[PDB]
Amino acid sequence: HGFVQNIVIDGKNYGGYLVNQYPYMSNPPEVIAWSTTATDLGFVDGTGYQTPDIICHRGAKPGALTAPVSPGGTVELQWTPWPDSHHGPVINYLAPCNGDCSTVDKTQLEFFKIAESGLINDDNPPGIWASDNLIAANNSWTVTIPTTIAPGNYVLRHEIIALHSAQNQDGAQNYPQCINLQVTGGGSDNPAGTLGTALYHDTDPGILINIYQKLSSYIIPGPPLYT
Ligand SMILES: *[C@@H]1O[C@H](CO)[C@@H](O)[C@H](O)[C@H]1NC(C)=O
Ligand SMILES: [Cu+2]
Repeated sequence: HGFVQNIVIDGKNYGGYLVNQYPYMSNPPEVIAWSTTATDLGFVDGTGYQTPDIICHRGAKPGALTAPVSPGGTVELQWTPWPDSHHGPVINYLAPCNGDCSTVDKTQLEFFKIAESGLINDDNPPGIWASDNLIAANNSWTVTIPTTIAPGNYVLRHEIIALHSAQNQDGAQNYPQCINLQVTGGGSDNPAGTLGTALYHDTDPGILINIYQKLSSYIIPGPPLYT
């Protein structure tokens, strides 16, 4: 359980969607982060993978603001303290807005995977995962925006999937957090994109899985990494 509290880009903080404050406020502030109704700081499980909730989390609506990123620049997402128990991958996707991200229909967004990190080491099951790298980095994740994609406005869909309950059907916990970016530079790729509702299925091999046993491999869920 947790959420993104802050985003660091080009030497300043863009405050996150503080899901334990702003939903209680009813004239809340404009941010680059999408609003959600996930006030339990919880997740979308496999029962919601083919619902709109999977795209940018429960009840999500676009952020009003968009942050510019330098070419091949970094976006650092800072989480609330991530529990060690919530082992799993950290996955990052972009979807083009083809216009102002604040007015996009989230149900039409077509994501391409720009980064993935999974099972890092399994010397002591359940092992050390991307989520443990995030904890070791004091609960932050650095995303590098590719230089090879067409610049424009994009949604960054940044996600932890916790697998501590994933041996049961619909036990995997997805924590997607979306922010609006203005990608800059000289690139031209328009990568093949996947609808939010086709990212994950509740029987995927990296989703329905017992992490407590020795694992020989881990198949990071979602569509193929773009390079
Ligand atoms: C996180 O930062 C705090 C001090 O701000 C430190 O006490 C903690 O040990 C840090 N680093 C890691 C790897 O957890
Ligand atoms: Cu939790």
